[PDB]
Amino acid sequence: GLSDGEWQQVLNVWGKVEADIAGHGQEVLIRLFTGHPETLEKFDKFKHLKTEAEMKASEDLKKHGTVVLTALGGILKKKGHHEAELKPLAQSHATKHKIPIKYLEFISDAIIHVLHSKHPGDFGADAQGAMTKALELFRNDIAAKYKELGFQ
Ligand code: HEM
Repeated sequence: GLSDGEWQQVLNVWGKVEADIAGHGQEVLIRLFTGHPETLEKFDKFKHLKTEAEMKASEDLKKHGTVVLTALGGILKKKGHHEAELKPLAQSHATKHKIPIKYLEFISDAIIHVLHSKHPGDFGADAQGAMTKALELFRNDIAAKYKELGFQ
Protein backbone atom coordinates (compact mmCIF):
# COMPACT_ATOMS: atom_id res chain seq x y z
CA GLY A 1 0.00 0.00 0.00
CA LEU A 2 1.47 3.28 -1.23
CA SER A 3 0.38 6.86 -0.67
CA ASP A 4 -0.25 9.25 -3.54
CA GLY A 5 3.09 10.93 -2.89
CA GLU A 6 4.86 7.58 -3.01
CA TRP A 7 3.23 6.66 -6.31
CA GLN A 8 4.30 10.07 -7.66
CA GLN A 9 7.90 9.21 -6.75
CA VAL A 10 7.62 5.80 -8.43
CA LEU A 11 6.32 7.27 -11.65
CA ASN A 12 8.94 10.01 -11.60
CA VAL A 13 11.70 7.40 -11.31
CA TRP A 14 10.03 5.40 -14.06
CA GLY A 15 10.48 8.34 -16.43
CA LYS A 16 14.21 7.69 -16.18
CA VAL A 17 13.62 4.11 -17.33
CA GLU A 18 11.30 5.08 -20.19
CA ALA A 19 13.96 7.35 -21.68
CA ASP A 20 16.07 4.23 -22.40
CA ILE A 21 13.95 1.16 -21.79
CA ALA A 22 16.23 -1.22 -23.70
CA GLY A 23 19.40 -0.09 -21.94
CA HIS A 24 17.78 -0.34 -18.52
CA GLY A 25 16.22 -3.70 -19.37
CA GLN A 26 19.53 -5.08 -20.65
CA GLU A 27 21.37 -4.04 -17.50
CA VAL A 28 18.67 -5.42 -15.20
CA LEU A 29 18.89 -8.86 -16.81
CA ILE A 30 22.70 -8.80 -16.88
CA ARG A 31 22.75 -7.93 -13.18
CA LEU A 32 20.34 -10.81 -12.50
CA PHE A 33 22.26 -13.35 -14.58
CA THR A 34 25.74 -12.45 -13.33
CA GLY A 35 24.74 -12.09 -9.67
CA HIS A 36 22.56 -15.22 -9.63
CA PRO A 37 23.74 -17.60 -12.37
CA GLU A 38 21.03 -20.14 -11.51
CA THR A 39 18.51 -17.69 -12.99
CA LEU A 40 20.07 -18.04 -16.45
CA GLU A 41 19.18 -21.74 -16.45
CA LYS A 42 15.48 -20.85 -16.55
CA PHE A 43 15.93 -19.21 -19.98
CA ASP A 44 16.41 -21.74 -22.75
CA LYS A 45 17.19 -18.87 -25.13
CA PHE A 46 19.92 -17.34 -22.94
CA LYS A 47 21.59 -20.38 -21.35
CA HIS A 48 24.14 -20.38 -24.20
CA LEU A 49 25.56 -17.10 -22.87
CA LYS A 50 28.76 -17.91 -20.99
CA THR A 51 30.39 -14.49 -20.56
CA GLU A 52 29.03 -11.07 -19.73
CA ALA A 53 30.51 -9.79 -23.00
CA GLU A 54 28.26 -12.22 -24.89
CA MET A 55 25.37 -11.03 -22.72
CA LYS A 56 26.16 -7.40 -23.56
CA ALA A 57 26.41 -8.20 -27.27
CA SER A 58 23.11 -10.13 -27.38
CA GLU A 59 20.40 -8.19 -29.18
CA ASP A 60 17.79 -10.75 -28.15
CA LEU A 61 18.63 -10.18 -24.48
CA LYS A 62 18.06 -6.45 -24.96
CA LYS A 63 14.79 -7.26 -26.73
CA HIS A 64 13.62 -9.39 -23.82
CA GLY A 65 14.67 -6.65 -21.41
CA THR A 66 12.30 -4.32 -23.26
CA VAL A 67 9.48 -6.86 -22.93
CA VAL A 68 10.08 -7.26 -19.18
CA LEU A 69 10.27 -3.57 -18.33
CA THR A 70 7.34 -2.71 -20.61
CA ALA A 71 5.22 -5.18 -18.67
CA LEU A 72 6.42 -3.89 -15.30
CA GLY A 73 5.85 -0.29 -16.33
CA GLY A 74 2.28 -1.06 -17.32
CA ILE A 75 1.71 -2.59 -13.88
CA LEU A 76 3.32 0.32 -12.01
CA LYS A 77 1.18 2.85 -13.88
CA LYS A 78 -1.93 1.20 -12.38
CA LYS A 79 -0.85 2.38 -8.90
CA GLY A 80 -1.76 -0.93 -7.28
CA HIS A 81 -4.97 -1.62 -9.22
CA HIS A 82 -3.18 -4.22 -11.29
CA GLU A 83 -5.11 -7.47 -10.77
CA ALA A 84 -5.86 -7.95 -14.48
CA GLU A 85 -2.29 -7.13 -15.55
CA LEU A 86 -0.63 -9.21 -12.84
CA LYS A 87 -2.70 -12.41 -13.02
CA PRO A 88 -1.38 -13.66 -16.42
CA LEU A 89 2.22 -12.96 -15.39
CA ALA A 90 1.82 -14.78 -12.08
CA GLN A 91 0.25 -17.70 -13.92
CA SER A 92 2.86 -17.92 -16.67
CA HIS A 93 5.77 -17.55 -14.26
CA ALA A 94 4.44 -20.19 -11.86
CA THR A 95 3.05 -22.75 -14.29
CA LYS A 96 5.07 -22.42 -17.50
CA HIS A 97 8.41 -20.86 -16.57
CA LYS A 98 8.54 -22.24 -12.99
CA ILE A 99 10.14 -19.14 -11.45
CA PRO A 100 10.42 -19.26 -7.64
CA ILE A 101 9.40 -16.11 -5.79
CA LYS A 102 13.02 -15.81 -4.62
CA TYR A 103 14.04 -14.95 -8.18
CA LEU A 104 11.48 -12.13 -8.19
CA GLU A 105 13.22 -10.82 -5.08
CA PHE A 106 16.54 -11.04 -6.95
CA ILE A 107 15.23 -9.04 -9.92
CA SER A 108 13.63 -6.45 -7.63
CA ASP A 109 16.95 -5.75 -5.94
CA ALA A 110 18.65 -5.73 -9.36
CA ILE A 111 16.35 -2.91 -10.48
CA ILE A 112 17.39 -0.83 -7.46
CA HIS A 113 21.05 -1.57 -8.19
CA VAL A 114 20.77 -0.55 -11.85
CA LEU A 115 18.98 2.70 -11.00
CA HIS A 116 21.84 3.75 -8.72
CA SER A 117 24.42 2.62 -11.28
CA LYS A 118 22.92 4.60 -14.18
CA HIS A 119 21.73 7.61 -12.15
CA PRO A 120 24.28 8.03 -9.34
CA GLY A 121 23.30 10.86 -7.04
CA ASP A 122 19.97 11.18 -8.86
CA PHE A 123 18.06 8.32 -7.15
CA GLY A 124 17.35 9.82 -3.75
CA ALA A 125 16.45 8.10 -0.52
CA ASP A 126 12.74 8.94 -0.86
CA ALA A 127 12.71 7.63 -4.43
CA GLN A 128 14.43 4.41 -3.37
CA GLY A 129 11.91 4.00 -0.57
CA ALA A 130 8.93 4.36 -2.89
CA MET A 131 10.34 2.15 -5.64
CA THR A 132 11.16 -0.56 -3.11
CA LYS A 133 7.62 -0.46 -1.72
CA ALA A 134 6.17 -0.71 -5.22
CA LEU A 135 8.30 -3.75 -6.06
CA GLU A 136 7.35 -5.32 -2.71
CA LEU A 137 3.66 -4.87 -3.54
CA PHE A 138 4.20 -6.43 -6.97
CA ARG A 139 6.04 -9.40 -5.43
CA ASN A 140 3.49 -9.81 -2.65
CA ASP A 141 0.54 -9.96 -5.03
CA ILE A 142 2.41 -12.50 -7.17
CA ALA A 143 3.12 -14.48 -3.99
CA ALA A 144 -0.59 -14.63 -3.22
CA LYS A 145 -1.26 -16.18 -6.64
CA TYR A 146 1.65 -18.59 -6.17
CA LYS A 147 0.10 -19.77 -2.90
CA GLU A 148 -3.28 -20.28 -4.55
CA LEU A 149 -1.53 -22.49 -7.13
CA GLY A 150 0.58 -24.33 -4.57
CA PHE A 151 3.73 -23.30 -6.40
CA GLN A 152 7.07 -23.21 -4.61
C1 HEM B 1 9.78 -7.76 -12.94
C2 HEM B 1 9.61 -9.08 -13.01
C3 HEM B 1 9.24 -9.81 -14.31
C4 HEM B 1 8.44 -9.41 -15.29
C5 HEM B 1 7.60 -8.11 -15.37
C6 HEM B 1 8.45 -10.42 -16.31
C7 HEM B 1 7.76 -10.37 -17.49
C8 HEM B 1 7.78 -11.32 -18.48
C9 HEM B 1 7.00 -11.28 -19.70
C10 HEM B 1 6.06 -10.12 -20.10
C11 HEM B 1 7.28 -12.39 -20.39
C12 HEM B 1 6.69 -12.82 -21.74
C13 HEM B 1 5.23 -13.29 -21.54
C14 HEM B 1 5.05 -14.43 -20.56
O1 HEM B 1 5.64 -15.52 -20.82
O2 HEM B 1 4.30 -14.27 -19.56
C15 HEM B 1 8.24 -13.17 -19.63
C16 HEM B 1 8.78 -14.39 -19.99
C17 HEM B 1 9.67 -15.11 -19.25
N1 HEM B 1 10.09 -14.81 -17.97
FE1 HEM B 1 9.71 -13.12 -16.95
N2 HEM B 1 9.29 -11.45 -15.92
C18 HEM B 1 9.80 -11.08 -14.69
C19 HEM B 1 10.68 -11.81 -13.93
C20 HEM B 1 11.23 -13.01 -14.31
C21 HEM B 1 12.30 -13.72 -13.63
C22 HEM B 1 12.99 -13.25 -12.33
C23 HEM B 1 12.56 -14.84 -14.32
C24 HEM B 1 13.60 -15.95 -14.09
C25 HEM B 1 14.66 -15.85 -13.28
C26 HEM B 1 11.69 -14.86 -15.47
C27 HEM B 1 11.65 -15.86 -16.41
C28 HEM B 1 10.98 -15.79 -17.60
C29 HEM B 1 11.10 -16.73 -18.69
C30 HEM B 1 12.01 -17.98 -18.68
C31 HEM B 1 10.32 -16.32 -19.68
C32 HEM B 1 10.15 -16.98 -21.07
C33 HEM B 1 11.26 -16.43 -21.97
C34 HEM B 1 11.22 -16.95 -23.39
O3 HEM B 1 11.71 -18.08 -23.63
O4 HEM B 1 10.72 -16.23 -24.28
N3 HEM B 1 10.88 -13.74 -15.43
N4 HEM B 1 8.52 -12.49 -18.46
